Amino acid sequence: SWIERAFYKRECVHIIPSTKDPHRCCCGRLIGQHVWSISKHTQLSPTDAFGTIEFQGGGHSNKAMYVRVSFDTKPDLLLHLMTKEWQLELPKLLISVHGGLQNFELQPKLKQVFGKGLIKAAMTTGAWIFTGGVNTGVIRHVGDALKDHASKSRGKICTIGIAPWGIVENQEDLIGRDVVRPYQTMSNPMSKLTVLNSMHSHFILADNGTTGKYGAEVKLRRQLEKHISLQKINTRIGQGVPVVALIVEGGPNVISIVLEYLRDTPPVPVVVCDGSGRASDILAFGHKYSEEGGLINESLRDQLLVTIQKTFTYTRTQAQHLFIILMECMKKKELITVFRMGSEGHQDIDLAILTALLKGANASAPDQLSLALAWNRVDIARSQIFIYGQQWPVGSLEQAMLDALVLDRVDFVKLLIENGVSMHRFLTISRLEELYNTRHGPSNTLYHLVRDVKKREPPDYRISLIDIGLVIEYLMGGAYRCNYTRKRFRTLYHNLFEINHFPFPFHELMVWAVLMKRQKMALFFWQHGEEAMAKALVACKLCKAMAHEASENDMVDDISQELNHNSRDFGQLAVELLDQSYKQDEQLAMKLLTYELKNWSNATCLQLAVAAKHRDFIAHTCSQMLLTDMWMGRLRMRKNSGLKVILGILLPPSILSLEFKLIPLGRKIYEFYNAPIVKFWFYTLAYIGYLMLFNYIVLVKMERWPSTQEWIVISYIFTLGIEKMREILMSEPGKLLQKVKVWLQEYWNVTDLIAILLFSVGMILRLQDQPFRSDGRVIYCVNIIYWYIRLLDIFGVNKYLGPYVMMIGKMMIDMMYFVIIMLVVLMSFGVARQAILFPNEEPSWKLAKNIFYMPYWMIYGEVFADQIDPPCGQLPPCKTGAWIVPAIMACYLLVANILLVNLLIAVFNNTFFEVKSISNQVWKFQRYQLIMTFHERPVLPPPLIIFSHMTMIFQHLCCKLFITDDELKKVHDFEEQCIEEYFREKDDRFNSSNDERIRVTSERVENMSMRLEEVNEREHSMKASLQTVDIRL
Amino acid sequence: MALFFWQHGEEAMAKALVACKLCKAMAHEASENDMVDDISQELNHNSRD
Repeated sequence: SWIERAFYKRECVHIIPSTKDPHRCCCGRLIGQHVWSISKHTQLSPTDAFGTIEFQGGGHSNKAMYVRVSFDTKPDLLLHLMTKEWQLELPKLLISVHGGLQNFELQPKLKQVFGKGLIKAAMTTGAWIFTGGVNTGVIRHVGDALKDHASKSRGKICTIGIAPWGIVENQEDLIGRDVVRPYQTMSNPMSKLTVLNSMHSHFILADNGTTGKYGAEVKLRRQLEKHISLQKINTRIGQGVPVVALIVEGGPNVISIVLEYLRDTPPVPVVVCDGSGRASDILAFGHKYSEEGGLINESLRDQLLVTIQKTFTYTRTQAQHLFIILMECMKKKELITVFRMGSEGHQDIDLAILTALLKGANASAPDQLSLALAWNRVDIARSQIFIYGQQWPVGSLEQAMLDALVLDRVDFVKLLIENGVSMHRFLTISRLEELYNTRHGPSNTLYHLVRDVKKREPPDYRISLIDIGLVIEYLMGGAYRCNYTRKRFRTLYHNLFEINHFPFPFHELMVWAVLMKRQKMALFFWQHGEEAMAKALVACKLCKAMAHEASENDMVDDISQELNHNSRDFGQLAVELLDQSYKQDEQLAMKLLTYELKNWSNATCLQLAVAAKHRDFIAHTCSQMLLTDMWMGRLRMRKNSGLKVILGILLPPSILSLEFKLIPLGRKIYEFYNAPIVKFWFYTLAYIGYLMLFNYIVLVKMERWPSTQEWIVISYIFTLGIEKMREILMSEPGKLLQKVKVWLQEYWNVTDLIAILLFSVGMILRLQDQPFRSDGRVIYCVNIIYWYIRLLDIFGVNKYLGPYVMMIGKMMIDMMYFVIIMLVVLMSFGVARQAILFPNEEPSWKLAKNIFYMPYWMIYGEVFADQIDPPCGQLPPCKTGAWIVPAIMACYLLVANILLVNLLIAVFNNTFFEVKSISNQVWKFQRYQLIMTFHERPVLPPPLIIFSHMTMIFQHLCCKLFITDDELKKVHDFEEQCIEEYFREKDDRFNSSNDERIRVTSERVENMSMRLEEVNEREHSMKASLQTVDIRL
Repeated sequence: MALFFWQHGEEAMAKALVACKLCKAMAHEASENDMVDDISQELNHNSRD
């Protein structure tokens, strides 16, 4: 309704001047078909021809918006139609194609090059194509080109054509108000009226009142092209949209249109094509034979006049007037860019048209770069924006590098580093403060990440890097304490906002990449800068934490799967870099696996890898022989294990017969029981010593005063009680409730504390006699059940016991579900038996025992044969319908023992296959989890860990390899070989991959047929030319 | 070079079997040594080839 109330129209009400034909009026319509003011007397009224048009026929079905407006309407009102009602964004380029209204045919290779040129130009910048509207001539070649676009490319070209309303066939077919009107793409050859072009998107059909005559659209199109060029482009750097005028052939008028474009403020560059003929070919011949612009000699002025008088069929004074207009155009020779078929004329339409916009704008290089970044057309800008030996005005590539990061310009960053914009000098503190708050590019939920950490600690919140340091440490967690939250930068933030320069810029740039989820750029930030194994492990780990936040914020479930892609990238990549490092220098690769990442909060990378929970990295071989270095400790030893260690523990002089890798002999014993193998077995024998005592004290009598047997059992529970609580109070965080939380994720730790306190509950009841001693002995017999099962943990270490311990764990969840269905069937026959065998029963709790009594162990192979069918009758009376209870037994034991228990056999059998595939690897993952914690375990025995408490307190009251920088320097040197060695073999296996070899061959053999099609035709003409002069000779 | 020398000369069935046996002997011999296990892998690879 807004279109009818804002746009106007005009209709022919007039005095009917016959002129030539009595029916044909001044407007050309029929004399009875009626219903500027000079001779047409036209009246203004609201429109009734606008909406959508459904194009019926002509191959592909497409819909084009349309409107009929007056030719005298303001271009700002038409501009607001496109941007608001038609939902069209402001274009980054305007292309205005002009040419002959007559139909013509060009060369086939010319039409293919010009066709694929205009499509590809309209995709990369998203330009607007301005045509003549109707399906005639050059516009017909445009709609044939977008016919090829609709057959092979995803895009939708904004191809807004402007035609007179009076010339289109079937005007009554196109009458409506926001109504879809079908259109016929058939054109009658007898009718002089022509249909619209089939491949168009919008129409600005302009009515001057007349029908069948042109000129109703040129002034309105010109003013709208001027009005769009006054609009500033979104780069906001001091420039409008660029406008280019593409010319194919054309007639007498297109030379004047060229003149209006060149003699305009601001000037509009023009691009002309060769081979079509007529006015484009006289422009090309004039341009090549021009010398110094308007300085044209006398032989070539006459040659221009005779070709005008021949091709355009004009007189002598008409050719001379046209040559004056050409001379006025050629004074501004620099704006014309001539495309020539073949030769050195850029071999492409789009290299001609776009660099015509560079020198046609003639702006400052900062202004020019913002256009190139707006198109993401980096191929041309490599040769244009910074061309070879081109000067550049200072102080803008740093702001343009900021624009490159926010708009995902991974390719333009490579050109800024091609100049060498110092990525550290760029990255001041306030530069990075600015980079985080900007909401350009894609969606990134760091506004939500800062939102939910202020709950635990404005729409344009000035997000500090102090705030970033906080947002990191939640998602990274642990003892990672970010270098932002150092007191150095906290003091250097409020008092200050090259000492504001970050020392290792790509490190924090990876952070700012992966928080913003631009993986394409994350990979680049990783590529450059060192500590790359660190950077990858940090990358995948954080990514999984972001996938956790996708679930916690209830973000879109898609977001989880890109981060599942990304952790499988960063994870696999980390294994690839490690594996390559193991293929060069195995020992120095281990040196890379040990050094503390002081930049990354003083933390070992292998510590970060278990925190990454990434199975495959630890599972790689170089990680495992690094773990056996810890496990074996300071002990040479060999393949033999177990036995020899027990020899050192039991027999004291065996240490002198154990190979190591009187103060040195004191140092031998000093760290012999600091070996984590030795602390393993010697904890094991002390724990078997616990069970061996604790079976005794429950099986034999227990008098009132506890014996020496029980005192040692109580001492062992106290020592493992208070040494576990040393581990909690020194377990990473400072918050006391948080250290309780840290100890709580360890599942075996939780059940241990339960049994320590449960035995201590029965300890007090046991000091007193009955009725307290009565349950004091019983509850100990429940504790003995636990410590038998706790010994399963000690089994876990072994190569072959490692699978079994956790495998029964995953089969326990499958065990749970079987218990419900077995319970139902059990309870089913359970009450069916007691409702019939004993019909007369008082309400007692002993009844519920009898439900679960006989059928439960009857599933395990004992049918209670005495009670299958109790002989009665001939004996107390047979309970009525006891001829049913043996029958229920049959259905019970058949459906349960032969179906249900047999079900728990197959669901066990094949899930065993997936879980055995992980149990090799997850065992190796759990290795570092326990090996390091034996080194952090009590030094002496647990009973002498009371002596250990003593030593600890004495030292207290009285009071990674630690490598240096130049050692570390060649450690990083070892890394940038290996990062080049990954990215050599990735495009190696991309080239040698069999499919790719097929891929390249088809494109190469594509070009074979094309230029051999040349060679046969050119040897055809060479053959005929040879024979022609052979007769002459 | 062992493949090259095995190519020439006679008694090649014999030399192939003896080559497999010496590679297995070095496989358990470096299982006793346990200095580089990548060559127990690739001496098992030499024996299997």
